[PDB]
Amino acid sequence: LNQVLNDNIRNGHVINQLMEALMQLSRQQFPTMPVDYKRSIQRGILLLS
Amino acid sequence: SILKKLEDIKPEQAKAQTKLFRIFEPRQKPIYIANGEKERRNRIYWKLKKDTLPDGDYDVREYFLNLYDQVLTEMPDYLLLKDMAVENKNSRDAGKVVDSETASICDAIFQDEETEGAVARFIAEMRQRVQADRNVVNYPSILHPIDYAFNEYFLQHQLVEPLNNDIIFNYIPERIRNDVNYILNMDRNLPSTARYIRPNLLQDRLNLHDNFESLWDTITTSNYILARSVVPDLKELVSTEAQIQKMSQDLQLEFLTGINSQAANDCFKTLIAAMLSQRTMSLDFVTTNYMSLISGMWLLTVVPNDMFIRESLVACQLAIVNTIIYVAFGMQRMHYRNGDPQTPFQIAEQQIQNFQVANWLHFVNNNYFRQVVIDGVLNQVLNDNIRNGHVINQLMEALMQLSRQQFPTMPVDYKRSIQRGILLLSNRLGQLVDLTRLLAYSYETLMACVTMNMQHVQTLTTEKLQLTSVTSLCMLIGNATVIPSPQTLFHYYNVNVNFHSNYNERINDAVAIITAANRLNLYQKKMKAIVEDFLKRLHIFDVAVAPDDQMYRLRDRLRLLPVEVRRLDIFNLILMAMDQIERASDKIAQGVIIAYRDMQLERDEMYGYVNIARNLDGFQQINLEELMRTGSYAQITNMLLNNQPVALVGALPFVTDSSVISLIAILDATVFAQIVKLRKVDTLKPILYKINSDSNDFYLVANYDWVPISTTKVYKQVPVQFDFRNSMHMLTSNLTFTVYSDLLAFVSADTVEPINAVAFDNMRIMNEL
Amino acid sequence: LIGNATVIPSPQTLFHYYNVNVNFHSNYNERINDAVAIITAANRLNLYQ
Repeated sequence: LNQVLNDNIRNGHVINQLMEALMQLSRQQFPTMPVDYKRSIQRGILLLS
Repeated sequence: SILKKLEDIKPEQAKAQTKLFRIFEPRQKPIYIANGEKERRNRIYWKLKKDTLPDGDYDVREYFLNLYDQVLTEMPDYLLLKDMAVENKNSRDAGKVVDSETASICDAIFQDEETEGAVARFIAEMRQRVQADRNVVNYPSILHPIDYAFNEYFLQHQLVEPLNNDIIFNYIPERIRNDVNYILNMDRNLPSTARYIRPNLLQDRLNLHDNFESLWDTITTSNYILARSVVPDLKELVSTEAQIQKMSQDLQLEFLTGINSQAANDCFKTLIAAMLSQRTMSLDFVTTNYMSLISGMWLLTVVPNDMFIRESLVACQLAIVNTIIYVAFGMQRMHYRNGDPQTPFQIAEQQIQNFQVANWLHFVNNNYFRQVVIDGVLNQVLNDNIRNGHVINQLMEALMQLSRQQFPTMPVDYKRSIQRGILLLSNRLGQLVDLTRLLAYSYETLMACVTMNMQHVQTLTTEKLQLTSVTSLCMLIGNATVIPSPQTLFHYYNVNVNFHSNYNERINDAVAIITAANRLNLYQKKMKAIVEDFLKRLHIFDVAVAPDDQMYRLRDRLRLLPVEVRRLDIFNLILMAMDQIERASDKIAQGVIIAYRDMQLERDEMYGYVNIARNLDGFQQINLEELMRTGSYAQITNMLLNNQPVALVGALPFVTDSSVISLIAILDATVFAQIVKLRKVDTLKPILYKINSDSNDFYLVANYDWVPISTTKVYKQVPVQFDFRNSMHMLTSNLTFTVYSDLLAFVSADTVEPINAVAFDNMRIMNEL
Repeated sequence: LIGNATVIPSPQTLFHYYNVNVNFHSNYNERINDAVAIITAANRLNLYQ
C-alpha cells in the first residue's frame, strides 16, 4: 500500500496554471488598498511568476 | 560614475578581412596502383587546414556551433580586394592574385617536375582585368567550393551604400531640420565613390517595457543620467539677495528657506530629464509650507498626472485641497482615504460649485499624454494647449477667484498669509508663462532626438525631488532665453544612436547563435553562458547581479523572434554542407560495420587496399549517441553474443595499422570485447586496415596474388579529388572606396539669436520686455 | 533560489536505505512473532502469573 501524487502535478504542469493566475492578479485593479502595499504585493507576485 | 560607462560607447567595429576564411587547403599525397605499388608521381588532394575536431557526435555538433560563431564574429562588413594582392611570379602576363597562400599554391603547382604543361599554362594565364568605368574588378582565386560559396555570399551582401551630401543632409532627424531655430552647414564635399554604413533603426523586440522591470529600470537610469548631462544650464539668473529682500518686503514679516541658483538648475535639469526618459519621480514637502504647496500646484498644472507615484500625488493633492480649496468656500473638509481608485482632485471636481476652479481641476485631472508615431519612432507629446501656454491663464483666473471669497471659518491672519502667497505667485504671471513655453519648446526639440520606442510605465527606482527647488525656479526665472547647444545635442544624438545600434547588433548575434544551437539538436549546453555574454557585451550591466532565472526567461522570450536574413542564410549554407565537412576529416570515422561473413575489401587511389563500406544499407542501425546517453547495453549485447550482423553509426577515433601480419591474423574484430566487459563505449578504438608498398609487407599480396578478406569495415569516405580547372574563380568586388564612420562631425550648426527664437507658432518664445 | 542543477538519489544511497528499511521490517516481524508465540504458549500451558 502506498500514497502517491496525482499525475498532473507529477509532470510539472500546475506551475503554469499558478503562473497564469499570478499574472492575472498582477494587472488586477486591487481596489481599496494603499499605494505602496499594493505595489509591493503585485511586484512580489511578479517576482514569483 | 555611470556617465562614463554610457558615454564611452564607440560604433561597433567593422572588421577588415585580411585573408579569405579558409577551412580547406591543398596537400600533396602519394598514390598507388590497383595492385598496390608506388606510382612515382604524387597528386594533390584536399585536407582540412584545422584538425582539432574531437570524437563524439555531440562534440562534433559543439565544434560546428563554435565554427558558426567564429564565422559570424569574423564577418566582413566592407570587403576590399586591392589590399589582398600579391604579385604572382609565374604569370607571364604579370598578373596578381588574391592571397599569399594562393601565390604559394601557384608557385608549388608551377614548379613540380611530375606535372603536365596544360595546368602550368593555365596558371601562367591568370591575370586580373579591371573595368573602372563601372567600378568593378576581377581577381583569381583557388578555393574549395564551400569556401568559394562563402566568399561569394560575403561579397554580394556588403553593407556599404553610396554617399552624397544630400544623404547626410537627410540623415539628421526630420524634427530638427524642419524647425527654423536650427540651421545646418557643411564645409566639405563628398566624392561619388565614397561609402558609409547605416546603423540599425529597428524598435524593441524583447518587450523590455513589460515584465522585465529590472533591466528596464537600469536602462532608464542610464538614459536619465545622460539627459541630466546634456540638458543645457540656465543663464542670467536674477541676483538671489535682491529677490530675497524684495519677496520679504512683499510679504510684510516681522517660508523662504531653500532658494538658491543651484536648486533651480538641478530642478530644471531633473524635471526635463525625467520627462525625457520616462523616469518617474516622487515628491516631498513639509505640509505646513503654503508656498511650496502652490508651487507644486503649478507643477501639477504643467506636468501631467501619469508621471507621478500614487503616494506623492495623493499626499500633494490632499495637502492642496485641505489647505486651500475647501478652506476658501468654507465647506466641510474632505477625508480622502489613502487607497481609493478616485483621486482627491476628482472628488473636489465633483464637489465644488464655482466655475473657474472646477474647470482648472477638471483640466488637471484627465490631462493625459498622446501617443504619436513620427518618422518610425514612438514619442509622447503634451496637449497642444500646454505648448502655447494659454492654459496658464485658465489657471490664474481660478486662482484669482480664490482671492475673492471671504474665507469663512478661518482667522484673518491665515487668510492674509494665503493672500500674500497667491499674490506673490500671481505678480509673476509673465515669468511663469515664459518658463512654461520654454519648457515645452525645449522638451519637444530635445525629445525629437531619440530613436528608440518609449513607454509610460512606472519603474522600481524613483527619482527624489523636493518642491523648494521648484519654488526657487518659479520665483527666480528671468528674461534670457535658453536654447540647447547644437554641439551638445549632436553629441547626445550620436551617443543614443550608438547605443541603439549596439543593442540591435547584440540582439541579432544572440538570436542567430541560439537558433543555430536549437536547430543543430543541441541539448547538453547550459545556455546561460550565451545570455551572460550578451548582457556583458551590452556594456551597461554587471552579470554579478542579475541571476540565472531572468537569463533563462529572456532566452525563452528571445526564441520567438525570427532571425535576420543574412545570418539565416549563413546557417543554412553551413548546415547544408555539414556532412561533407565532417566526413572529410582524417581524425574521426562515422561508425563500424560488423557482419561475421567473408567480405572483400575496396581499392582506392588514395589509400591503396583499404577496408571501407561506402553505404550502410542492409543492417540494423544503432546510435552511439543514444548508447552513451541512456547507458543501456541490452540490444547490442544480445545481438553481438549470438554472432549476428550489426551496424553502429557515430564518431570514433581510429588506429591505423599497416601490417599484413595483422591482416592475416584477424585483429580488426577483437576490439569489441571491452564493450561487454567494461560496459562503456567512450574509448572504442576500431582498427583501420591498410595495405600498400610503403609498409615493406606487401610482398605477400604480390607473390601469392590473393584478394584480402576481412570481417570489419570502417565508415569513412575517401576525400574528393582535386582539379585546378574547377576551383578557379573570378571574384567580383569594388575597385576602391573610403569607408566613413562618425559622419555627423562633418556638419556644424549655429544658434539663432536668443531673443529672436521661435518655438512652434510663428511667435517669439519669451516676451517680458 | 532553485537553479538548474539536476540531483537524483545516488544508487548506493538508495540501496543503503532499502537494506536498512528491510532489516528493520524483518526485526519488527520476528520480534512480533516471538512475543505472540511466548504469550500463546504460556497461555495454553496454564501459566497465569
